Amino acid sequence: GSFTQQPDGQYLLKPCLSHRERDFYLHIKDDKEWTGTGIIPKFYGVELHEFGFGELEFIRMENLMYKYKRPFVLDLKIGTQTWDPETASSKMKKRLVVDSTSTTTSLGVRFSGMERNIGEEKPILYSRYLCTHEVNTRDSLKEYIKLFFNDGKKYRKELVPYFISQLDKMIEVMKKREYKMFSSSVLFVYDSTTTLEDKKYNCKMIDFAHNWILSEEECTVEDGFLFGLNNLKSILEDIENEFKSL
Ligand SMILES: O=P(O)(O)O[C@H]1[C@H](OP(=O)(O)O)[C@@H](OP(=O)(O)O)[C@H](OP(=O)(O)O)[C@@H](OP(=O)(O)O)[C@H]1OP(=O)(O)O
Ligand SMILES: Nc1ncnc2c1ncn2[C@@H]1O[C@H](COP(=O)(O)OP(=O)(O)OP(=O)(O)O)[C@@H](O)[C@H]1O
Ligand SMILES: [Mg+2]
Ligand SMILES: [Mg+2]
Repeated sequence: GSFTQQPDGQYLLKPCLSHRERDFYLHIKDDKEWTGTGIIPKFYGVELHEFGFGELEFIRMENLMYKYKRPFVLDLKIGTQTWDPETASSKMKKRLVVDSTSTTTSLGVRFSGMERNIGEEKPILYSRYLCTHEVNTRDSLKEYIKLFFNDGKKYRKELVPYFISQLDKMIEVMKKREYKMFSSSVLFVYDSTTTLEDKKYNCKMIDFAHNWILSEEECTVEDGFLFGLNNLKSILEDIENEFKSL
């Protein structure tokens, strides 16, 4: 909500509305395990740009859908809760209900919006709010992720291994227990006009406004992040299995 949410320019220049996202990117900046692994957007740096009477800090990162012709986008919110120690009390009844009535508390992952461009664009939009009704079980989440891989003509089964490979790299780094992340997402994207060789597909962790750096501060509550990644990987592996019957 801090910028118009739509992706054929090179960058995203995201405003720093608090310290957390910028501190996270700065903290992982020299760690090849975060920056050489391709699991978060390429981070260009924190920059000041004129704003108001002075300057506002922004994060400059890559636009993951740069030059995508027919973008497919799926945002999956990770964790067994989406509130954190700083969440405003006026938001908490809703946060608790949405967490318990989606797949968040059970799986540590939930559907959080999709866009499919099947030739008749403007594209088909799938509301993030579907998580508490249409996409409120493991089975239905699996179905909606399959729909992500449906380009309007066929299931892009050949892309699924990439996505699992990305989740593995995420799992490997998130076993280290150095950060807790709340309301962060794994963003799946591809251009349906892509071939495997074009590499116009991507799977990245995003949205670090509620990240806690455990070597610098206390965060007692659990995020269930690794649990969610493992469940999501399990769903993708089931999908690989299911796509062989095609
Ligand atoms: O009031 P909250 O419970 O935090 O609800 C918000 C919020 O919507 P409203 O401002 O309309 O209530 C968001 O926008 P901001 O206020 O943070 O700008 C939005 O974030 P996005 O605009 O980035 O989508 C978001 O949705 P989400 O974080 O799920 O994408 C959503 O939370 P809910 O989706 O749970 O209503
Ligand atoms: N690097 C990126 N490349 C392409 N799309 C992105 C990128 N980062 C985010 N997006 C898209 O923009 C949406 C919003 O991004 P994000 O949630 O990071 O920011 P925000 O909603 O403005 O602020 P907050 O961090 O407070 O939620 C995402 O759901 C995703 O669809
Ligand atoms: Mg937001
Ligand atoms: Mg957010």
